Amino acid sequence: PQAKYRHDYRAPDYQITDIDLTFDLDAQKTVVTAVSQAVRHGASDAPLRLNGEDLKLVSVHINDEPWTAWKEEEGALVISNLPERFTLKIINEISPAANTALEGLYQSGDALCTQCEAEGFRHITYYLDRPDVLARFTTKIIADKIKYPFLLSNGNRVAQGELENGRHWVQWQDPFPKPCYLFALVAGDFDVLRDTFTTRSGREVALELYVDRGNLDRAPWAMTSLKNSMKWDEERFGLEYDLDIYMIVAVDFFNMGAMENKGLNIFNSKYVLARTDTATDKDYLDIERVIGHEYFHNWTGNRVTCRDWFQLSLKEGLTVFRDQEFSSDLGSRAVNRINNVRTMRGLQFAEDASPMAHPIRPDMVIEMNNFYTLTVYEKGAEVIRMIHTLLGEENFQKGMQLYFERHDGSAATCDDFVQAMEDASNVDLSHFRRWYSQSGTPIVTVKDDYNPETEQYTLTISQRTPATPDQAEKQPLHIPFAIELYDNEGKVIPLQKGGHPVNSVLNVTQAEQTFVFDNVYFQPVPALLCEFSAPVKLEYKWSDQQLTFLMRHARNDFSRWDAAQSLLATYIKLNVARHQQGQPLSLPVHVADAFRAVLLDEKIDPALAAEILTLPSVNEMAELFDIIDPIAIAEVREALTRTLATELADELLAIYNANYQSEYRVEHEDIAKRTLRNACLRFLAFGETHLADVLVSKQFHEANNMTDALAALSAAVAAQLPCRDALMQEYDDKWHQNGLVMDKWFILQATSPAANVLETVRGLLQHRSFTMSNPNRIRSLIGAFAGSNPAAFHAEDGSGYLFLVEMLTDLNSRNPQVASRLIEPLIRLKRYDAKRQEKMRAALEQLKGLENLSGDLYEKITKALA
Ligand SMILES: N[C@H](CC(=O)O)Cc1ccccc1
Ligand code: NA
Ligand code: NA
Ligand code: NA
Ligand code: NA
Ligand code: NA
Ligand code: NA
Ligand SMILES: [Zn+2]
Repeated sequence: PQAKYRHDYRAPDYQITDIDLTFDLDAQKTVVTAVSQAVRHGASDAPLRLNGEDLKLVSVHINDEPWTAWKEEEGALVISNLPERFTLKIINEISPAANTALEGLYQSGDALCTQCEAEGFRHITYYLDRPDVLARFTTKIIADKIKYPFLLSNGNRVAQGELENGRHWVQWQDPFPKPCYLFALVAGDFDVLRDTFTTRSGREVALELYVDRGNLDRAPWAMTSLKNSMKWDEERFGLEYDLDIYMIVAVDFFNMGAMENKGLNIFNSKYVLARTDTATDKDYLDIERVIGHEYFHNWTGNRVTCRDWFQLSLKEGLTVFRDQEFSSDLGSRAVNRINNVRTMRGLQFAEDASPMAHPIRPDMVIEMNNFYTLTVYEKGAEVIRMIHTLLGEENFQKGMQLYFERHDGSAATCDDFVQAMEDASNVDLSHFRRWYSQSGTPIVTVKDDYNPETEQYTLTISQRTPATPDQAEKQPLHIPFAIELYDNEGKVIPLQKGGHPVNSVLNVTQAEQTFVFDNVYFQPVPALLCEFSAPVKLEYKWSDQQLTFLMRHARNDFSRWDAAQSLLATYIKLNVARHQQGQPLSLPVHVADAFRAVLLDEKIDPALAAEILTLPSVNEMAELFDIIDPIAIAEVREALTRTLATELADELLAIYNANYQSEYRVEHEDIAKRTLRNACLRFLAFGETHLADVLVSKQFHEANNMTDALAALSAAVAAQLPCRDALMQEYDDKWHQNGLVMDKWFILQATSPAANVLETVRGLLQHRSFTMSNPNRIRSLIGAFAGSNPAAFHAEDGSGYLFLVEMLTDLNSRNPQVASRLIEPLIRLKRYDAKRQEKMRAALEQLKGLENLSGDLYEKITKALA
């Protein structure tokens, strides 16, 4: 399998302007007829090269003439000797029931549905499967009326009929030209939740949510979120929906979260279905985010699409930024920002230090489905947020307006977007563009000096990005570096120099530079990299007292959390080193005191308190170390939880009780209180055993919502409490028929600290609720073990690696996309000690030798073994 390169992009020799599709649908054999209107742009002697994968070609006609001047090659149908304008007709067969990979046209339970992004449409017919070819689609679907009473595609229904032998048909038309990755088809039997939204200018939109029969009770929150998303995009971005119907279909078998097909989004049911007894606060908020996300793509991805797949972040970074702004505006902006920062520092930084490191606009790709990444999405969004920081809201919106004005109805590039922002705002983004081309995490080092004689404070800021495996050459970036200076009373010191105010977003553009501020009347405590203003590691030699001072006084809640993170990082690193020497946890009294104060502060927002009281995950902890010791990190996390539970026991119980709520509401103030209460509960579970067991068992039994039940169950597992086995059985007995709810329980099994966790996980491959055919089940059991239980995964005997090899051996052939997601923990081997590296390398070498190794795994394995 061959790498493709961004610098090799060239405009297509042929365009397709209009395609008429007919599907004679059947699970075993579907017949596709595709009539395309084509136009030659290249030389008269260039052939038309159509992509196709696993298609049985039936016939090829050019203007209704059976064509002889063609050949099939690996992945292609190459058609020679064509006129300048012509009608291409292809008939071909495919087999939905054989499609275990879930790319193209496949079966999800009894429904048929599609996934075409990135290069899945070529699994349906021979086409110009590239996103710079936009065509007007009409889609006629013919099927068994009893099995498939609903036949859906993009746009509006234009024709319908009934046939003999119990078949019927529906034809759809979408007036907006689209790349084929935005094509969708759905056939099946559903319950349909129907609603309407009226746009600001008066366009009436029919909203239709299709769910499996029996699930209408779980649909209203997703419908509500859709209306919320539509309203927000109008208020914040000035964007309205552009069609007459908005269809969402919830399917149980899906490789990612959801997909923005124009007017017909297809969602993993995990990001649709919610009831208060089945879904947690986090599930509700994730539904909200993902509903929003797909909706936001209607403009940022559909009305303006991607020229080529190396431009993926053009739509993904921007749409993730939008979904974060949506969540943040409707909910707690501080909690959103906190959680997105946790993702960046703990999951994305790790990728940027891995063999799979890439810039947000990649230069080289073997399998494009490997580049739907934390980098492209989350780091992408941080890049867009840097633009927002540099420009301000008003100029940023002017940029958005110019981007759409120039590019509406076309496929564009990352560079076009940056250019729109620069031209609308008059801010120079030439240097800033380097964020698109350079991989790896920059390290920003800050040193300070206060001069009492001149009342001047000097910051000396330096930047470096370490080389990555993809790029030996690194240069300085344009780093927006936001600061605030605090006096001894906690008040903000105005930033100024030579009698003029200085913007608090410093432009850090050199390897090293100095910034000098005047009229600094007291030695400052700085808040540095405010609201994580660039996606960088900060190196500043904080005292513990500066950090606890910021925890009390900083004016943005984010900085209060972030200071607590920096305080904890010191003592996490201490205690991991101690663990490796056989010594127990050591923590200064004044550190415990700082967290006590958070618990007892009656003015602090409980949302903020809850996050300060949520310890960094084992993933975020790992990023503090050059060499990861996953057992020490897991044990230190536990010991720190135990020590805090003991030291703060009375305060924890008092806050736990004070935040009791009898009514359950999916409302932000209530969510915050409950997050704080359950954060207290987690510590209390690790206190004295009898009280822990009683508190946790009683919460599990008395809970009137899954947030509270699951928090108790999760605490019983984590603390290995006496009640654990009974509670886990109770949950299985009640919920085994419900896969989404059982996912939570598989995660708890997979992430258990028990010594026999791997044995239990293997045994669960036979559980009544588990199946290797379902990506959600795979991810919740196997993925969670490998990715979220690094202590067990990285068991010194190598057993975790062997288990993953066995699962990947099946998944490589069944569902390579899922396989490639699951291999990620093994490609991190160079972060581990020599003995672990050796075992992980041997595991990778076994996988490299697989017969029929997928391109998906090949890419990652060869980068890892290099
Ligand atoms: N654009 C889709 C998701 C999203 O970012 O909206 C990407 C996707 C790729 C592969 C399978 C499913 C979905
Ligand atoms: Na013709
Ligand atoms: Na076109
Ligand atoms: Na009708
Ligand atoms: Na808000
Ligand atoms: Na593929
Ligand atoms: Na099973
Ligand atoms: Zn997206």
